[PDB]
Amino acid sequence: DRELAILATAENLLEDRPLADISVDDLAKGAGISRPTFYFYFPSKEAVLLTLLDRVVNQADMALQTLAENPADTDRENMWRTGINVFFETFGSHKAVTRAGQAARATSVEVAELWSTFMQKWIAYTAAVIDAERDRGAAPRTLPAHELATALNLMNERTLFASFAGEQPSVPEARVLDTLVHIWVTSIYGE
Amino acid sequence: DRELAILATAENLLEDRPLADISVDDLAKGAGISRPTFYFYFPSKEAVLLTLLDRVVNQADMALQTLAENPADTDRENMWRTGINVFFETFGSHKAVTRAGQAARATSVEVAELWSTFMQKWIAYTAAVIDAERDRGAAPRTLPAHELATALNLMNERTLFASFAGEQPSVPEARVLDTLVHIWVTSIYGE
Ligand SMILES: CC(C)Cc1nc(-c2ccc(C(=O)NCCC(F)(F)F)cc2)cs1
Ligand SMILES: CC(C)Cc1nc(-c2ccc(C(=O)NCCC(F)(F)F)cc2)cs1
Repeated sequence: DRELAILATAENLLEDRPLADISVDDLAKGAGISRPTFYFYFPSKEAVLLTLLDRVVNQADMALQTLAENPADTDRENMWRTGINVFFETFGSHKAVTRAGQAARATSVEVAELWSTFMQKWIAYTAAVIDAERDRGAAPRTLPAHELATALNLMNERTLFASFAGEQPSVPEARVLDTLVHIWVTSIYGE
Repeated sequence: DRELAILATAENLLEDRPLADISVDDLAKGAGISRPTFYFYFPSKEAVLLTLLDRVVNQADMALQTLAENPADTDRENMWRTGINVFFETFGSHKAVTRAGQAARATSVEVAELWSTFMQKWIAYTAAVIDAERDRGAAPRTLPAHELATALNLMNERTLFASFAGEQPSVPEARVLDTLVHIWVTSIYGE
């Protein structure tokens, strides 16, 4: 309620500057409440970013769970594309939260642990699907599936987020999905 | 001389704690000089880390230039392995400088610009070799070479450095070279 207003204010302000330049007073004003009233909702501006990141991470996670439960009727290249696309659209639709949440991994144990927990979950699901593809005879038994899954997930983390931030260097945002799908499909199905 | 002693002290202290916990006084003592004498060599402890990172980055760069000028007589999988191995051995032999240098990208424009300049150089060289492989008919014309090169370089950055830091998640350090070579070779030569 007022919680949603604080979160919306923070996501808005993060589009024009870093969390280090946003004061508890800034978040209070945008939500139509006082500073002490802010502390009834959150202990710190750091907790507000942790909550925004938690919401975006869980949105991606539930979108991937939806795809897992509702297999698309398409070839294996388009199957992998739908999965990568969850992360491209979810994080790419919340660039300021993505940028600030990644930066906070350096200074917040809670943000680092959240990121680590979900990356472990997404890697495990990737490996399980590679294993299923090997079990059905579509993919060759090359690298250990979990190691391959880990490197492909870390590739997507660095490459998506560099593209969203317009880093130099980066893959243009309009090319990054096709780029990652190519590398996933060749490395999963290639002898 | 005393410069080399300051650099060695800093690389030593970075193995047990972050630069934020190392004082100009710490570096001065280990080099056998006073604090004001330290400032004759470097303006800041941040400049000392910038110099250590510059040395390691240039070591990798010159090792890659050496391989480029002295082609190994081996198959294309071993050719790509020798190149990735430059980064695995160079950065993997200087883990504390790697970890601290990557962390400083967030707060030092000079460190960010150094990292960006060399990543651009290594990506450009990767693309030129993929192009040569396509020109000779060994690799298929799939993705734009520069986009493929960028994603493979960013994969190696995130995956090598997570492995060196023992992040969760990470590829074990003893598996990371084979993991990356597989992904490079399948994505470069795969239809
Ligand atoms: C859904 C099925 C049909 C296809 C599948 N897709 C995935 C999948 C998992 C993780 C990521 C990813 O991009 N990780 C990195 C996330 C990031 F936020 F770090 F980028 C991409 C794809 C697993 S099984
Ligand atoms: C030498 C020939 C025979 C094979 C070749 N190898 C490369 C090559 C370039 C960059 C990286 C890399 O790992 N970048 C990322 C660097 C990092 F420090 F970020 F990890 C790996 C391989 C280019 S042509």
